[PDB]
Amino acid sequence: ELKLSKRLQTVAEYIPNGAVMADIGSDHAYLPSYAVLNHKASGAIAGEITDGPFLSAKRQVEKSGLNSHISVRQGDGLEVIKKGEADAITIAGMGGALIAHILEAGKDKLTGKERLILQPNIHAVHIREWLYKERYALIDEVILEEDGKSYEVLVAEAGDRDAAYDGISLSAGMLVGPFLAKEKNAVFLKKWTQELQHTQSIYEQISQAADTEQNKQKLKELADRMELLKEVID
Ligand code: NI
Repeated sequence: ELKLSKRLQTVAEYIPNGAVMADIGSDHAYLPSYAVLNHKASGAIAGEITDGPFLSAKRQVEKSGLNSHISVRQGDGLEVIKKGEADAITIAGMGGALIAHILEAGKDKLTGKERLILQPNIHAVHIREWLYKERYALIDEVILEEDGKSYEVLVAEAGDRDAAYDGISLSAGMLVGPFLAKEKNAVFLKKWTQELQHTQSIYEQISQAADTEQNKQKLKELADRMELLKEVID
């Protein structure tokens, strides 16, 4: 039927069976269509913010004759869902900052029991910080690459926020991923090894620059980051 990318395929696998899912900023409503068609989800909501992506999602769902189980809605983030409407929420193809913003702006729509499957393009840390604060528990993480690009997928549900971080510092865990850190797969090492190298270059770059209170502060943070990364790729 519909084919999904490795990235969204990964996301779909965490959808609880018979779950009603809400895909925020749904890409053509493919993921939700795919989930409902494969009976992974019982029903779904596909949220779009702009007119274009909205009409096109509505048309695909209509074209696919999935209007009966899929509701394409227009709105900002979780603005499209009603409290206790969905059992799983997927937010992918966005930056960690946005995802965290979406979650925070619409946490009124959350009961807390909904399973969150978040796929940040970058700065997954913003999501972990938000999750820890709203006490959620990370139940799993995956990091893979597709078409020469690495992508992370975070899965969370109500639970004990510290559990997943047992054995690792919140500081590091939140940045690289507690589960990811334990796994230490090729994609993970490559991503963070490069990040560290990039951090060192800025450190040495700022090092040669002026000796100002500002640059020394900027260096302190780079150092903290470097040591942090060093501890995760040992
Ligand atoms: Ni960020």
